[PDB]
Amino acid sequence: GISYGRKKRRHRRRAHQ
RNA sequence: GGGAUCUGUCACCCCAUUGAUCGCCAGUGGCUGAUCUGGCUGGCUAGGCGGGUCCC
Repeated sequence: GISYGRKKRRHRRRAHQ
């Protein structure tokens, strides 16, 4: 029906770790 | 071999596409599926692997 996430269109951000 | 730190690599969450590009649909809303940037002053005693350093 509806996704749990509010938007969930961008993620991944830890290249520098 | 273990622990800590850094880097690289592999995933997740939130916000911005009235930030840019591609694809589908449509008169402008939705979809991250890919890449980049900003917020790590955000969550790594939240995870795995490799290398360097230090310690044992």
